[PDB]
Amino acid sequence: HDGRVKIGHYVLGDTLGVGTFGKVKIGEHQLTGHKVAVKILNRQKIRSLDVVGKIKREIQNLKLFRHPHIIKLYQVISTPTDFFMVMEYVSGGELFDYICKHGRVEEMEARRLFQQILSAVDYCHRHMVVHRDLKPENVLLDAHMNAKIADFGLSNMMSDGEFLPNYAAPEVISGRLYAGPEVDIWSCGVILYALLCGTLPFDDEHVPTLFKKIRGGVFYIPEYLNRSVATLLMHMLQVDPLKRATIKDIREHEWFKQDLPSYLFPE
Ligand SMILES: c1cc(-c2cnn3cc(-c4ccc(OCCN5CCCCC5)cc4)cnc23)ccn1
Repeated sequence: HDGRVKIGHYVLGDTLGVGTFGKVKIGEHQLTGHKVAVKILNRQKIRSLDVVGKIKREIQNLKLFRHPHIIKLYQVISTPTDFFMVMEYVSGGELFDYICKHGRVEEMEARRLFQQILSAVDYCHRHMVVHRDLKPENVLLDAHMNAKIADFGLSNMMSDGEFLPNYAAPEVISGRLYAGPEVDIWSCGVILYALLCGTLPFDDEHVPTLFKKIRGGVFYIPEYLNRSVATLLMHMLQVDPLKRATIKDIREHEWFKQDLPSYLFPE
Protein backbone atom coordinates (compact mmCIF):
# COMPACT_ATOMS: atom_id res chain seq x y z
CA HIS A 1 0.00 0.00 0.00
CA ASP A 2 2.04 2.96 1.38
CA GLY A 3 4.69 0.31 1.74
CA ARG A 4 5.48 -3.36 2.27
CA VAL A 5 2.18 -4.23 3.91
CA LYS A 6 1.07 -6.96 1.57
CA ILE A 7 1.66 -10.66 2.19
CA GLY A 8 0.20 -13.56 0.26
CA HIS A 9 -3.29 -12.43 -0.91
CA TYR A 10 -3.63 -9.97 2.01
CA VAL A 11 -3.05 -6.34 2.85
CA LEU A 12 -2.23 -5.51 6.49
CA GLY A 13 -3.77 -2.54 8.21
CA ASP A 14 -4.20 -1.25 11.75
CA THR A 15 -2.91 -3.00 14.92
CA LEU A 16 -5.70 -4.59 16.93
CA GLY A 17 -3.57 -6.16 19.75
CA VAL A 18 0.06 -6.84 20.82
CA GLY A 19 1.36 -9.91 22.50
CA THR A 20 4.62 -11.40 23.76
CA PHE A 21 5.72 -12.49 20.34
CA GLY A 22 4.34 -9.80 18.04
CA LYS A 23 0.99 -8.28 17.19
CA VAL A 24 -2.31 -8.91 15.49
CA LYS A 25 -3.46 -6.58 12.72
CA ILE A 26 -6.67 -6.12 10.80
CA GLY A 27 -6.09 -7.30 7.27
CA GLU A 28 -8.19 -7.60 4.09
CA HIS A 29 -8.13 -10.02 1.20
CA GLN A 30 -6.71 -7.91 -1.63
CA LEU A 31 -9.11 -9.05 -4.37
CA THR A 32 -12.31 -9.28 -2.27
CA GLY A 33 -11.80 -6.78 0.52
CA HIS A 34 -12.90 -9.52 3.01
CA LYS A 35 -11.48 -8.79 6.54
CA VAL A 36 -9.09 -11.11 8.40
CA ALA A 37 -6.99 -10.90 11.65
CA VAL A 38 -3.30 -11.46 10.89
CA LYS A 39 -1.08 -12.41 13.85
CA ILE A 40 2.51 -11.57 12.97
CA LEU A 41 4.95 -13.48 15.09
CA ASN A 42 8.46 -11.95 15.20
CA ARG A 43 10.82 -14.91 14.73
CA GLN A 44 13.81 -13.12 16.23
CA LYS A 45 11.82 -12.52 19.39
CA ILE A 46 10.85 -16.24 19.33
CA ARG A 47 14.51 -17.28 18.98
CA SER A 48 15.44 -14.85 21.76
CA LEU A 49 13.31 -16.48 24.38
CA ASP A 50 14.25 -19.87 22.89
CA VAL A 51 10.67 -21.13 22.24
CA VAL A 52 11.04 -22.01 18.59
CA GLY A 53 9.87 -25.66 19.08
CA LYS A 54 6.89 -24.62 21.30
CA ILE A 55 5.71 -21.93 18.78
CA LYS A 56 5.90 -24.43 15.92
CA ARG A 57 3.99 -27.10 17.90
CA GLU A 58 1.32 -24.54 18.79
CA ILE A 59 0.91 -23.29 15.16
CA GLN A 60 0.70 -26.86 13.91
CA ASN A 61 -1.92 -27.71 16.52
CA LEU A 62 -3.98 -24.61 15.84
CA LYS A 63 -4.02 -25.38 12.07
CA LEU A 64 -6.32 -28.31 12.84
CA PHE A 65 -8.70 -26.63 15.27
CA ARG A 66 -12.25 -26.60 14.07
CA HIS A 67 -15.00 -25.58 16.41
CA PRO A 68 -17.79 -23.17 15.67
CA HIS A 69 -16.93 -21.01 18.68
CA ILE A 70 -13.12 -20.65 18.11
CA ILE A 71 -11.63 -18.24 15.66
CA LYS A 72 -10.44 -20.25 12.62
CA LEU A 73 -6.91 -20.21 11.24
CA TYR A 74 -7.10 -19.92 7.36
CA GLN A 75 -3.44 -19.81 6.55
CA VAL A 76 0.14 -19.52 7.87
CA ILE A 77 2.79 -17.93 5.79
CA SER A 78 6.31 -18.01 7.08
CA THR A 79 9.21 -15.79 6.12
CA PRO A 80 12.72 -15.66 7.59
CA THR A 81 11.60 -12.92 9.94
CA ASP A 82 7.91 -13.61 10.77
CA PHE A 83 5.12 -16.10 10.76
CA PHE A 84 1.88 -14.58 9.47
CA MET A 85 -1.15 -16.44 10.85
CA VAL A 86 -4.14 -15.31 8.80
CA MET A 87 -7.16 -15.78 11.03
CA GLU A 88 -10.85 -15.25 11.05
CA TYR A 89 -11.84 -11.61 11.87
CA VAL A 90 -15.07 -11.12 13.91
CA SER A 91 -16.90 -7.79 13.92
CA GLY A 92 -18.59 -7.69 17.35
CA GLY A 93 -15.37 -7.03 19.22
CA GLU A 94 -14.73 -8.34 22.66
CA LEU A 95 -17.46 -9.64 24.89
CA PHE A 96 -16.43 -7.58 27.93
CA ASP A 97 -16.39 -4.30 25.90
CA TYR A 98 -19.85 -5.13 24.57
CA ILE A 99 -21.27 -5.67 28.01
CA CYS A 100 -19.50 -2.56 29.17
CA LYS A 101 -21.04 -0.47 26.43
CA HIS A 102 -24.55 -2.06 26.45
CA GLY A 103 -24.72 -3.37 30.00
CA ARG A 104 -26.10 -6.80 30.89
CA VAL A 105 -27.62 -9.32 28.47
CA GLU A 106 -31.05 -10.69 28.85
CA GLU A 107 -30.99 -14.09 30.70
CA MET A 108 -31.86 -16.43 27.79
CA GLU A 109 -29.23 -14.61 25.67
CA ALA A 110 -26.66 -14.98 28.54
CA ARG A 111 -27.34 -18.71 28.56
CA ARG A 112 -27.06 -19.10 24.73
CA LEU A 113 -23.67 -17.31 24.73
CA PHE A 114 -22.47 -19.06 27.86
CA GLN A 115 -23.17 -22.54 26.44
CA GLN A 116 -21.13 -21.64 23.25
CA ILE A 117 -18.20 -20.24 25.37
CA LEU A 118 -18.02 -23.32 27.60
CA SER A 119 -18.19 -25.69 24.66
CA ALA A 120 -15.16 -23.87 23.11
CA VAL A 121 -13.32 -24.10 26.47
CA ASP A 122 -13.94 -27.74 26.77
CA TYR A 123 -12.70 -28.28 23.22
CA CYS A 124 -9.51 -26.38 24.10
CA HIS A 125 -9.06 -28.57 27.22
CA ARG A 126 -9.28 -31.53 24.94
CA HIS A 127 -7.06 -30.26 22.06
CA MET A 128 -4.46 -27.70 23.03
CA VAL A 129 -1.04 -29.42 23.03
CA VAL A 130 -0.35 -27.79 26.33
CA HIS A 131 -2.92 -26.54 28.68
CA ARG A 132 -2.83 -22.78 29.26
CA ASP A 133 -5.17 -20.70 31.22
CA LEU A 134 -8.27 -19.29 29.52
CA LYS A 135 -8.13 -15.55 29.18
CA PRO A 136 -11.58 -13.93 29.49
CA GLU A 137 -10.64 -11.01 27.28
CA ASN A 138 -10.18 -13.46 24.45
CA VAL A 139 -13.92 -14.06 24.12
CA LEU A 140 -15.15 -12.17 21.14
CA LEU A 141 -18.61 -11.74 19.38
CA ASP A 142 -19.28 -12.34 15.69
CA ALA A 143 -21.71 -10.52 13.32
CA HIS A 144 -24.47 -12.97 14.38
CA MET A 145 -24.01 -12.38 18.09
CA ASN A 146 -22.31 -15.75 18.66
CA ALA A 147 -19.19 -16.32 20.86
CA LYS A 148 -15.84 -16.76 19.18
CA ILE A 149 -12.74 -17.34 21.37
CA ALA A 150 -9.37 -16.11 20.01
CA ASP A 151 -6.53 -18.60 20.74
CA PHE A 152 -4.86 -17.75 24.01
CA GLY A 153 -1.65 -19.81 24.13
CA LEU A 154 1.90 -18.53 23.52
CA SER A 155 0.82 -16.74 20.31
CA ASN A 156 -1.94 -14.89 22.15
CA MET A 157 -2.08 -11.37 20.78
CA MET A 158 -5.22 -10.12 22.60
CA SER A 159 -4.57 -6.52 23.78
CA ASP A 160 -6.89 -3.70 24.95
CA GLY A 161 -10.38 -2.29 24.74
CA GLU A 162 -12.02 -0.03 27.40
CA PHE A 163 -12.40 0.62 31.19
CA LEU A 164 -14.42 -1.02 34.06
CA PRO A 165 -6.54 -5.70 35.61
CA ASN A 166 -5.47 -7.47 38.84
CA TYR A 167 -7.63 -10.55 38.56
CA ALA A 168 -7.21 -14.30 38.86
CA ALA A 169 -8.70 -17.36 40.58
CA PRO A 170 -8.28 -17.78 44.41
CA GLU A 171 -5.59 -20.54 44.31
CA VAL A 172 -3.61 -18.59 41.69
CA ILE A 173 -3.29 -15.36 43.69
CA SER A 174 -2.62 -17.31 46.95
CA GLY A 175 0.50 -18.71 45.28
CA ARG A 176 -0.71 -22.35 45.52
CA LEU A 177 -0.07 -25.30 43.14
CA TYR A 178 -2.99 -25.46 40.75
CA ALA A 179 -4.54 -27.15 37.72
CA GLY A 180 -5.45 -25.14 34.64
CA PRO A 181 -8.91 -26.69 34.05
CA GLU A 182 -10.13 -25.74 37.54
CA VAL A 183 -8.98 -22.14 37.21
CA ASP A 184 -10.70 -22.01 33.81
CA ILE A 185 -14.06 -22.84 35.47
CA TRP A 186 -13.57 -19.91 37.83
CA SER A 187 -12.86 -17.66 34.86
CA CYS A 188 -16.10 -18.87 33.13
CA GLY A 189 -18.00 -18.00 36.35
CA VAL A 190 -16.59 -14.51 36.04
CA ILE A 191 -17.78 -14.46 32.35
CA LEU A 192 -21.25 -15.76 33.17
CA TYR A 193 -21.54 -13.25 36.04
CA ALA A 194 -20.65 -10.37 33.72
CA LEU A 195 -23.23 -11.49 31.02
CA LEU A 196 -25.94 -11.66 33.75
CA CYS A 197 -25.04 -8.63 35.90
CA GLY A 198 -23.23 -6.39 33.55
CA THR A 199 -20.39 -6.14 36.05
CA LEU A 200 -17.40 -8.18 37.30
CA PRO A 201 -18.21 -10.11 40.49
CA PHE A 202 -15.11 -8.73 42.20
CA ASP A 203 -14.35 -5.07 41.41
CA ASP A 204 -11.82 -2.97 43.34
CA GLU A 205 -8.98 -0.64 42.25
CA HIS A 206 -7.47 -1.28 45.69
CA VAL A 207 -5.45 -4.41 44.92
CA PRO A 208 -5.56 -5.77 48.50
CA THR A 209 -9.34 -5.54 49.01
CA LEU A 210 -9.79 -7.06 45.53
CA PHE A 211 -7.52 -9.97 46.37
CA LYS A 212 -8.99 -10.45 49.87
CA LYS A 213 -12.37 -10.21 48.14
CA ILE A 214 -11.35 -12.87 45.60
CA ARG A 215 -9.93 -15.27 48.32
CA GLY A 216 -12.90 -14.28 50.50
CA GLY A 217 -15.23 -15.21 47.62
CA VAL A 218 -17.96 -12.70 48.50
CA PHE A 219 -20.02 -11.52 45.54
CA TYR A 220 -23.29 -9.66 45.05
CA ILE A 221 -26.30 -11.52 43.61
CA PRO A 222 -28.78 -9.00 42.17
CA GLU A 223 -32.52 -9.37 42.93
CA TYR A 224 -33.41 -9.98 39.33
CA LEU A 225 -31.13 -13.01 39.12
CA ASN A 226 -33.06 -16.23 39.62
CA ARG A 227 -31.93 -18.82 42.12
CA SER A 228 -31.23 -21.69 39.72
CA VAL A 229 -28.53 -19.58 37.98
CA ALA A 230 -27.35 -18.18 41.33
CA THR A 231 -26.45 -21.65 42.48
CA LEU A 232 -24.36 -22.16 39.31
CA LEU A 233 -22.50 -18.95 39.76
CA MET A 234 -21.73 -19.97 43.36
CA HIS A 235 -20.53 -23.44 42.45
CA MET A 236 -18.29 -22.03 39.65
CA LEU A 237 -16.87 -19.29 41.78
CA GLN A 238 -16.16 -21.62 44.77
CA VAL A 239 -12.85 -20.30 46.26
CA ASP A 240 -11.90 -23.85 46.99
CA PRO A 241 -10.78 -25.52 43.72
CA LEU A 242 -11.58 -28.91 45.16
CA LYS A 243 -15.19 -27.79 45.72
CA ARG A 244 -15.59 -25.90 42.39
CA ALA A 245 -17.83 -27.14 39.56
CA THR A 246 -16.22 -29.13 36.75
CA ILE A 247 -17.46 -28.89 33.13
CA LYS A 248 -19.53 -32.07 33.78
CA ASP A 249 -21.21 -30.42 36.77
CA ILE A 250 -22.04 -27.41 34.66
CA ARG A 251 -23.40 -29.75 32.03
CA GLU A 252 -25.90 -31.25 34.45
CA HIS A 253 -27.09 -28.02 36.05
CA GLU A 254 -30.74 -27.36 35.21
CA TRP A 255 -30.26 -23.82 34.12
CA PHE A 256 -27.42 -24.82 31.77
CA LYS A 257 -28.87 -27.91 30.16
CA GLN A 258 -31.95 -26.07 29.02
CA ASP A 259 -32.04 -26.05 25.22
CA LEU A 260 -28.47 -27.09 24.65
CA PRO A 261 -27.30 -28.32 21.22
CA SER A 262 -25.81 -31.86 21.57
CA TYR A 263 -23.03 -31.22 19.03
CA LEU A 264 -21.58 -28.78 21.67
CA PHE A 265 -20.53 -31.68 23.91
CA PRO A 266 -19.73 -34.87 21.99
CA GLU A 267 -19.11 -38.15 23.93
C1 LIG B 1 -6.39 -12.08 18.49
C2 LIG B 1 -7.48 -11.33 18.02
C3 LIG B 1 -8.20 -11.81 16.92
C4 LIG B 1 -9.35 -11.18 16.35
C5 LIG B 1 -10.15 -11.72 15.40
N1 LIG B 1 -11.15 -10.83 15.15
N2 LIG B 1 -11.05 -9.81 15.89
C6 LIG B 1 -11.85 -8.70 16.06
C7 LIG B 1 -11.50 -7.69 16.97
C8 LIG B 1 -12.27 -6.54 17.19
C9 LIG B 1 -11.99 -5.72 18.31
C10 LIG B 1 -12.76 -4.60 18.56
C11 LIG B 1 -13.86 -4.29 17.76
O1 LIG B 1 -14.59 -3.16 18.07
C12 LIG B 1 -16.00 -3.12 17.57
C13 LIG B 1 -16.73 -1.84 18.12
N3 LIG B 1 -17.51 -2.03 19.38
C14 LIG B 1 -17.54 -0.75 20.15
C15 LIG B 1 -17.17 -0.92 21.64
C16 LIG B 1 -18.03 -2.02 22.31
C17 LIG B 1 -18.01 -3.31 21.46
C18 LIG B 1 -17.06 -3.14 20.26
C19 LIG B 1 -14.18 -5.11 16.66
C20 LIG B 1 -13.39 -6.24 16.41
C21 LIG B 1 -10.39 -7.91 17.74
N4 LIG B 1 -9.64 -8.99 17.58
C22 LIG B 1 -9.94 -9.96 16.70
C23 LIG B 1 -7.76 -13.03 16.41
C24 LIG B 1 -6.69 -13.76 16.93
N5 LIG B 1 -6.03 -13.23 17.95
